[PDB]
Amino acid sequence: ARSYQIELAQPAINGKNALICAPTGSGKTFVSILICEHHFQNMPAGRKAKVVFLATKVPVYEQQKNVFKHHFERQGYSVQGISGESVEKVIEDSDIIVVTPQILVNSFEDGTLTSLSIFTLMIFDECHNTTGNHPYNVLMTRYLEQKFNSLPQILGLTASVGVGNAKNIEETIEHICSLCSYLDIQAISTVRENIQELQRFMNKPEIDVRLVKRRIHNPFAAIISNLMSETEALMRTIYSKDFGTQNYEHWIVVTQRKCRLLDKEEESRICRALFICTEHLRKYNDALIISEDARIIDALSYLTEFFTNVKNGPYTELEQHLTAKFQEKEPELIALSKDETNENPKLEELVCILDDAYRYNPQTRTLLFAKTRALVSALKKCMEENPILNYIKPGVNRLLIATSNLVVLYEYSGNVTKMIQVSKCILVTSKTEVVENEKCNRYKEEMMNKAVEKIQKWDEETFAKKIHNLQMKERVLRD
Repeated sequence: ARSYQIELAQPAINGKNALICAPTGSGKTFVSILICEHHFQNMPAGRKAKVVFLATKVPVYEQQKNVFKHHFERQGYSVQGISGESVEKVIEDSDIIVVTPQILVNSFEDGTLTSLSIFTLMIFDECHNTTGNHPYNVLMTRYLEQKFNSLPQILGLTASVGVGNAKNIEETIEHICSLCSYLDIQAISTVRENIQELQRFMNKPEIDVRLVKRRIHNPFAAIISNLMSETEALMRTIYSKDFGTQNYEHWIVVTQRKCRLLDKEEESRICRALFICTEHLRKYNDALIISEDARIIDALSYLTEFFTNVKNGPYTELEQHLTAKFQEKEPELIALSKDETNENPKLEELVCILDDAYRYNPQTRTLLFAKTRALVSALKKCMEENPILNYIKPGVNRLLIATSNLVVLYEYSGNVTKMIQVSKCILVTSKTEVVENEKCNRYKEEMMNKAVEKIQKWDEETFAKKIHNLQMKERVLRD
């Protein structure tokens, strides 16, 4: 048991309702089992302890059931794990119950159970969800009912308390205290006397955000985008708008399900027809994505290959047409391939990063994350045709191009800290939107920590009152 782990569990060990706030993968659950065994050890009276470990998601719930089983059954404790797949008995028999909250919620509104005195200690995983119509809030709302009128020790575990829609630290404080009021928290526990240790234990990788230039003119987009408009036009004729996006690929998968579905000779023919139209739109969509992030010779290549296969396949009247209508524009597109002037500067900086990355450490094993499968093959081609990366041979081998030693997120539109979990990281982007989100989150983190510090430095009674009063306020608006 690490020092920070033991620091974390102090207040809860000392009987207080505590909210443990510590990064994902610092072993908060272990800090919880630490608290449990000390719970059982120092339990007075003829009263017997009972512990609930609530878990938000059912995949997690099973890992925690097993982890609590594995640790405590060998020490002579009964540990059942109730799930969606009689709560009266299971609670009565067991010393430790790992549960989903909805089911505990059910058995309270169902009538089966109508007291939380049963439990001596309730552990809330991902406790920041205690808000609105999340089942923790209900459970706690009931907890709060039984508080004033006529209680288990509360422990809540979260990687982040968050900052709601706060404007400034002082508005953030109010959020955290509001949250704290919902869980009846008496203490906010974070690592202070062991920040050294905690940091070492999980090297949070520096996230380099490199905003890169995306070329000015992309008529290839326009040509193709119009071919897509026309194909959609056609499609609509047979069956009674921002292209080159994930959104569009979604719609295609959606629409393609509606068309499988659907005079069964009539039905059939509209299906084929629509399947063919969606398939072609998808390939267009793919190519648009390839062009945005790679060379235009890759996007045209991708399509040339496609239509060859269509030319070689069954080659329906509808397919003949659509190939025909593509070739009508092919010259114009073949023109933009050769340019040599109109090449992707997003790619340049990707390679430029890759060059200087392989200079400070030529023994690097780089893991490049493309935006789509079709990009991987296009990027794979590019590395094999580059004068700068003439030294390097990739893989799908000191470089690995994959899709969603060193991690390169080549245009990843989404939460980065998550993707890292699936120490050196670079997020390459052209969207300014993506770049400012990083600075927004880091800043929001900044506020949470300092907010927590400022709160942590209050007197214990001062704190209690803030919470007490806040709880009373809610109570008043729940008559």
